[PDB]
Amino acid sequence: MPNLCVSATFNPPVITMLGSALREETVKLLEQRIPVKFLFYPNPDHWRMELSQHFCDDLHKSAVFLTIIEGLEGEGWNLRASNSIRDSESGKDTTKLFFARR
Amino acid sequence: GSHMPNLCVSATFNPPVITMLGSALREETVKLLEQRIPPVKFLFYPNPDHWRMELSQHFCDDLHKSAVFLTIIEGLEGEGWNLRASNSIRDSESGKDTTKLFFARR
Amino acid sequence: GSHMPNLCVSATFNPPVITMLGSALREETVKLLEQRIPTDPVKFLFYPNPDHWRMELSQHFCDDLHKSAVFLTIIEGLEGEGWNLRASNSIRDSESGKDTTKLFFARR
Amino acid sequence: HMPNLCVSATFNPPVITMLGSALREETVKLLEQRIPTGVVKFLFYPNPDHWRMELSQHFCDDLHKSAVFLTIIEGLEGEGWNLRASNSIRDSESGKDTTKLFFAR
Ligand SMILES: [Cl-]
Ligand SMILES: [K+]
Ligand SMILES: [Mg+2]
Ligand SMILES: [Mg+2]
Repeated sequence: MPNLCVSATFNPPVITMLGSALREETVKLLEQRIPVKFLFYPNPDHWRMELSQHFCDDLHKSAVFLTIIEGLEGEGWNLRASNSIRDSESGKDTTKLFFARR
Repeated sequence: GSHMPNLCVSATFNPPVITMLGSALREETVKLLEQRIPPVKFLFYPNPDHWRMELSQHFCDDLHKSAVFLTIIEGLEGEGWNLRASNSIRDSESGKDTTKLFFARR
Repeated sequence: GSHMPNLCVSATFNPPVITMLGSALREETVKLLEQRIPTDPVKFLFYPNPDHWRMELSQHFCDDLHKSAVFLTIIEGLEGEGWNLRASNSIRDSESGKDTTKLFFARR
Repeated sequence: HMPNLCVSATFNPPVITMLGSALREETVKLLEQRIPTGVVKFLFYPNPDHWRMELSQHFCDDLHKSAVFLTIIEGLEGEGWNLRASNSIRDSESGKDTTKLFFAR
């Protein structure tokens, strides 16, 4: 029952990926397309990419989400849902994207 | 259907409070999720009929919230419940966030 | 083809106000939701420009659990009427203290 | 296999942006006519290539935001772009709310 969660918080950009069936080959493709590597950590198993020097405005956030969706679509992961919040105290926004296999 | 069968899972943090609503939700599916999420139980309340679990002691950071959502979605997928939509808000006054997950049969 | 129209249902709390937009929404569907949502009964009223139906639940406050129940009953009721849930989003307004959720539906 | 599309709407005042590598100008012009009608031009900018409309100097209330979303979704569906997901946030300091709609062929 393979699902994937991608979470993106801004700014600066921090992208997390969770899903037991996620391949390192897929992580590498997103590394290359999100225009600086994803580092793996266990418990829970996940990939993290932080771009500490970068600032993404609203349009660039839209662009990051498209590259993630498109990259994952080519690798057999289908977008099923998204949600987002903003934290007034930190000034950060966090978006989650949820994917499933076909 | 009576009301064609859908499910709503809502999760508020922190501390974690998980609620599960849906006419066709069986107690056996609630018991499977009880095991995956973590020895805390869902309690049943009526009107609206639903199951509530509170992890009074626990604190979930963003990564662990993502993990909770993923475990809920994967456990429900195996039970025949497909994720259709999600939404979320944060309350600045309380510092709590609430995410809702909507599921339908396959 | 064009294809079929879409539906947007929005709900703001509190107090609970439900609005429904969509050219192809039939009165029979509104009437079914009138009966399902509260569970003198409250009604949807029609207003033009933009054309929509509006219901307020009678001065209530709906806790987070009751908000989940309203959304489920809307989705379930519309699914039986041939409207399929495609997307949802929500925001909270810190200054009014109100939260708004949108549900978007397409024909099957 | 195909590029996806993101339409973002921020209020107020209402500003609509469209981002998608495969978006045709006829689609943009169709929305250009449908949006003010449901409630002036989309202008092209680079880096990344996108389309931007300042729909009005007048403020949209919640009902008119609903109506903008619906007219966008309906117009894009007729052009072969299917709604897959949405998300939204509100910024308390700026007082602006931003909604993103994601579409696929
Ligand atoms: Cl959302
Ligand atoms: K969806
Ligand atoms: Mg959503
Ligand atoms: Mg939100």
